[PDB]
Amino acid sequence: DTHIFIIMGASGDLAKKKIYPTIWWLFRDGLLPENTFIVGYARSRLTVADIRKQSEPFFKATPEEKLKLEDFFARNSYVAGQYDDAASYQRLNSHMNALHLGSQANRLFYLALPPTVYEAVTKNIHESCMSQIGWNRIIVEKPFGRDLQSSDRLSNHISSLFREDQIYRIDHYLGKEMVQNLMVLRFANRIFGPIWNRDNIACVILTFKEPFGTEGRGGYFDEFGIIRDVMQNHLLQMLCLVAMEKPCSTNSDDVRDEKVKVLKCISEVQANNVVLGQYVGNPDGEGEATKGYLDDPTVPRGSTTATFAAVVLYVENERWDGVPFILRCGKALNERKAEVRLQFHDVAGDIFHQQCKRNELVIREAVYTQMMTLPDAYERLILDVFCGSQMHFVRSDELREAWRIFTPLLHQIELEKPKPIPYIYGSRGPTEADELMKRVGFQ
Amino acid sequence: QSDTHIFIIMGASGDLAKKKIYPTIWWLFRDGLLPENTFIVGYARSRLTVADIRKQSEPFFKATPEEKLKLEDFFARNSYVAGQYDDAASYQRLNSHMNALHLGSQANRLFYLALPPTVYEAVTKNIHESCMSQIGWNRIIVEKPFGRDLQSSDRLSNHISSLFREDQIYRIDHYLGKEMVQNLMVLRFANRIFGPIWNRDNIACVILTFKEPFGTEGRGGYFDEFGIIRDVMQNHLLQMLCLVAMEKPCSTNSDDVRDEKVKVLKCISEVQANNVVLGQYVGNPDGEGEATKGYLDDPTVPRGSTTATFAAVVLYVENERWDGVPFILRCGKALNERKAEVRLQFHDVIFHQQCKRNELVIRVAVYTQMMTLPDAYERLILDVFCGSQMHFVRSDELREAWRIFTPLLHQIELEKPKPIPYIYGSRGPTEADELMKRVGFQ
Ligand SMILES: NC(=O)c1ccc[n+]([C@@H]2O[C@H](COP(=O)([O-])OP(=O)(O)OC[C@H]3O[C@@H](n4cnc5c(N)ncnc54)[C@H](OP(=O)(O)O)[C@@H]3O)[C@@H](O)[C@H]2O)c1
Ligand SMILES: NC(=O)c1ccc[n+]([C@@H]2O[C@H](COP(=O)([O-])OP(=O)(O)OC[C@H]3O[C@@H](n4cnc5c(N)ncnc54)[C@H](OP(=O)(O)O)[C@@H]3O)[C@@H](O)[C@H]2O)c1
Repeated sequence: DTHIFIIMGASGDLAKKKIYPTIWWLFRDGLLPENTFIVGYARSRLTVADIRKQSEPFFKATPEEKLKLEDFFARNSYVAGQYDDAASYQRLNSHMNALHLGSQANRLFYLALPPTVYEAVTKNIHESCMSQIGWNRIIVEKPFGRDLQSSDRLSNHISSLFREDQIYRIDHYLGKEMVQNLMVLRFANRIFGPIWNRDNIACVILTFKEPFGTEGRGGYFDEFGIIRDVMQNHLLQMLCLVAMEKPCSTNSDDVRDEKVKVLKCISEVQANNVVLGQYVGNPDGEGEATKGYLDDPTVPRGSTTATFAAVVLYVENERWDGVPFILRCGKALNERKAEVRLQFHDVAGDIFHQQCKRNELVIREAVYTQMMTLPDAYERLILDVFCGSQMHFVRSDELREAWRIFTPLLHQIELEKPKPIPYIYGSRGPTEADELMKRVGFQ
Repeated sequence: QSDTHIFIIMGASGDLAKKKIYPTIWWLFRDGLLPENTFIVGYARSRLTVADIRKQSEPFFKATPEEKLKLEDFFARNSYVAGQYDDAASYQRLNSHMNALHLGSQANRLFYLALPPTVYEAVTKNIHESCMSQIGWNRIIVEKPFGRDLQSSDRLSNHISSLFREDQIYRIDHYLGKEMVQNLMVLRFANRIFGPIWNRDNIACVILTFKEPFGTEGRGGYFDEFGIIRDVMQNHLLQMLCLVAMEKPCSTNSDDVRDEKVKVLKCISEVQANNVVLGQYVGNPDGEGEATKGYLDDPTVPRGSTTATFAAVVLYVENERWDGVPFILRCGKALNERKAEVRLQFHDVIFHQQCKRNELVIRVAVYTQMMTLPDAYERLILDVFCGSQMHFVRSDELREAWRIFTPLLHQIELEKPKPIPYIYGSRGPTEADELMKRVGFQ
């Protein structure tokens, strides 16, 4: 029953503005397990007072909650420590053992540090802090490398120290309906699976659009680009949920095993199935929509970093083969959308004596077929690791195959630095995206 | 082989010929959808002339002055022969009158049986024995009723199918509106697209609805002899089920798809009296129009009538693909709207929170939803010219159809139960929505 929630880097913005508040909300709605201590670790010489002061801004505290807020802060504590230094972890372990049932408690470690220090911490948590009786679960944060080779080093490290069932790689930086995406597509597989195949579907597009640009933090993004930001992780996860086979059960590792069989059968995307974009500002429109990506302090000058990407993948296997899977995601477009389109073959020529137009299944609140021509993301991902559900967290093999697919392309965008086709903030994207789609059988 | 066509309206004197058949061939001539060389010969006991038939029909033709040139050209090709229905002499005259037309000899002949099915036996016998072209094809259109039950249907069926081949027999049904072939075409399309889904592994409950917003519209006396189950369920709604529940056909031929339809029927068991709710519409005081007037306030409806004007019924397809999957048929006159829709509800179960049953809804693009030029008659007439039997009930399709509803129908005649009062423009009786919940229709 008893749980300890340890935030490493409890001083930083992620802990301050996101982690502390989102476990506040979770405890404030009786969603946390009854007996749950929150514990902060960092270098800074802080107390429970310092950490209410800096972090209650983002809590959205009211007059009626004044009693609960104090019951939450009764169960918090802090511990000074270098991330480099063993005795620091030794002090932390003993702190937790002293707490009520602290010797028997399950332990949930949130790594809210940069991945440069990840090696040191995994090795020290592993050496000194693991429960002898409870479960031990590490929440590791993006980025999980920037390429196959770098992701393979950081990962092979964590996975020599931690079983796969103690590793939770979290992704939440693409909005609060981001888990919802993964649940309806998984549901739409259970309903429509028998129809989702090459004998019924001529084309699939997975669209993920953000209407807003990189709004000042383009200094963190210019290191990564859109393929690493959205495509390699989220779109690919939603591709898998569409192309996978009804799983052997409803257990995390049976569906994860099925998302990987897809990924294994996707070969390395080459550059002439790729259309990259970059958002140049809008003269003709109000708000931050006047600011091109380039025109931002944090973005280096003449940086040829992709803001938009359209890609053609193929899932070379008996179920799908020659069925083009189109991935289309971008910043600073005309709307906020996550849609999958499954365009059928022209199957009604005889019935209606005329040439009838093409049919198509669309998912975005039951969704539809046409004819062309409270728990919110972060909240739900926290509970999932308290509940031991790894459904929505990427696996080791899953993550390697992900990078295997895009890594040759990405190294070519570093070496040869091509120029992203510019496109107006608010527009649908480069029009060479629409052409690529037509040439591969989109309507 | 040839380009010429004779259209023989047996009972051209009659009310169907006047208000529907002449108009609907007129409109087809008006739009050049008929063959270039089409003669139109009417036959009945009445001593009439083309001008007599012109005068009674032309009110229904809704003719404009632009069409007068086209319309003389039409009534030109019109002839009329008087004659009795079991008098061999008479039929001789008709054969001769056709033979005395340009290429009658080797023209295709199309016989519209616009008579009550009491003269069918003699009219069919005599057409076979006398009036059939010997180079051209010979096709018969038979009108409803296709008898009133299995035994009455089988007798007429057997007779006709001892004289004519199944490929000469066209059983036309066209009294349930204009988007009525449409209805059938789109449930076939969706079958093509959603077939692999449509089965007991994936689907909890199937429901096919046929609502009309109006009553018997003064012609209650005709309806009262038949009931809602003979008028809608045993014909058009049972075809909509066949089209949903049937196997990937072995080809895109009439006879192949109709084979697959019959396979579903063969496996449908006799509908049981305690899986049936019957309605009859009483008037709407607060309403206005015909909506003021109930079934029994039709002056042609005999007093004390219990004829069902609405019915819910529950069938099962007992085979592999379906089983413990109730098919619910719900139809009626004088209802809240005009609807022909199929609902397929899936099984209930990712969202760690009871998330409510989903269901696929084909209304006549349509959708999944989380719950809680030509018209029918023109098309069907063309279909017999152009030779397609796709949208016409095959003899054995029809035998099964009667087999399913015949025990219940006879139960209804014997026990004479009191159908439930439902207000004109109502949804139908509540006891219908109860039946559905007990078999799990959400
Ligand atoms: N889209 C994204 O993927 C995205 C967006 C937001 C955040 N993040 C993730 O957030 C994580 C943490 O960021 P944050 O917002 O919490 O702030 P941060 O300032 O990057 O790091 C948080 C804390 O870590 C410690 N720290 C920082 N740099 C360090 C270094 N070089 N060596 C040792 N300790 C160091 C500091 O705590 P003390 O000095 O007090 O010990 C600092 O307050 C990163 O891993 C990043 O990947 C990424
Ligand atoms: N909703 C429906 O299902 C529906 C509705 C309309 C029609 N129908 C069907 O359409 C067919 C014809 O309908 P209708 O309204 O045109 O019928 P009808 O007017 O009663 O019969 C048409 C012609 O048949 C002849 N006739 C009538 N009763 C006869 C009898 N007992 N014996 C011999 N000849 C007789 C008369 O011509 P002569 O005296 O000049 O020979 C009459 O002009 C029927 O089979 C009917 O069931 C179906």
